[PDB]
Amino acid sequence: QFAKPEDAVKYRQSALTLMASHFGRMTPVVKGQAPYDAAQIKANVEVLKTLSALPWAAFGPGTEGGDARPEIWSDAASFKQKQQAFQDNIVKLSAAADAGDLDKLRAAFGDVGASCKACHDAYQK
Amino acid sequence: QFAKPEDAVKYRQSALTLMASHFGRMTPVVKGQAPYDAAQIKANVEVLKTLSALPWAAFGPGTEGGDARPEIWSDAASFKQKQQAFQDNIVKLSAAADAGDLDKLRAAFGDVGASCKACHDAYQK
Ligand code: HEC
Ligand code: HEC
Repeated sequence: QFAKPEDAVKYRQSALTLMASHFGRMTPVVKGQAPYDAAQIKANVEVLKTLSALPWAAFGPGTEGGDARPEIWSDAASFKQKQQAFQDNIVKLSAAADAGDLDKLRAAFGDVGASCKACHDAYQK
Repeated sequence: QFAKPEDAVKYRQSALTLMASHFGRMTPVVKGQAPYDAAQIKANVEVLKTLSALPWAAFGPGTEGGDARPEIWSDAASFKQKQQAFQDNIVKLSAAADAGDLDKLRAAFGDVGASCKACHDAYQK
């Protein structure tokens, strides 16, 4: 869907920005600093679910650039495992949000955040 | 969800970028230049649906900035009608995509695009 490789870079950065907002905005809720409204969080995690599937198709072949480390493409398969692991952790977060259980949400949220960091540590400059 | 007003600006620009990609990538399909796969389009329009609800909450009070014209806030209510009209046109597009009818998709797509332009004409610098 990208006319030039920089279009893919702009798309993925935008997706990751939105992901970060939908993930990070829950931090005060998981910490108990903002109230826990189960319906609010369920809705938000549904948006995060959708968003969290979007960046990976914009690291296609030939889309080298941005703050991506070249190893996204030089070890594409390690990168792929890290995206699928992250998405699997999003499934656990969705289940916790659908259950309406703050303890489960806290645990899942930490799992998701660890998965973000693991990919950054290897693939972000 | 924004620590400072510029955070809202970055969020909305990112949402609108993603919206534009999910909308514009269908152009060759509606023009007949790329094949029409009803399941492909149905899935894509579901993503566009989700995305199309996201920018408006990031034009909150006090989030003046970006390439937004000041009138988004000085006539907030005209801006609001234009967002709700755009979202209503997204509903028609979703219905066309769910029906799997290329003629209906073409008509809805044109309706949506006209709604994008109508808002830009009044509110984008
Ligand atoms: C499987 C790999 C991977 C996962 C998982 C991942 N990221 Fe990243 N992230 C990247 C890469 C690669 C970049 C740099 C992209 C670029 O500049 O081309 C990035 C960039 C970003 C950016 C900056 C985008 C910009 O505007 O330039 C943010 C914000 C971000 N990530 C947040 C997150 C959050 C929050 C999570 C987890 C909820 C997450 N990421 C999970 C790989 C990942
Ligand atoms: C109800 C108003 C409204 C509608 C509807 C709307 N836009 Fe916009 N658009 C804006 C405003 C306001 C900006 C500038 C936002 C800013 O810079 O703060 C903008 C900016 C953009 C940008 C640039 C974002 C960036 O990276 O800075 C793109 C791309 C875009 N719009 C595409 C679209 C498409 C495609 C549609 C329809 C599918 C659409 N817009 C519908 C109001 C709207």
